[PDB]
Amino acid sequence: FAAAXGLXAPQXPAPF
Repeated sequence: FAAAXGLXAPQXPAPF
């Protein structure tokens, strides 16, 4: 899960 969180996180802006 740690890896999952870390790799996803920088893409949270993609619709904003």
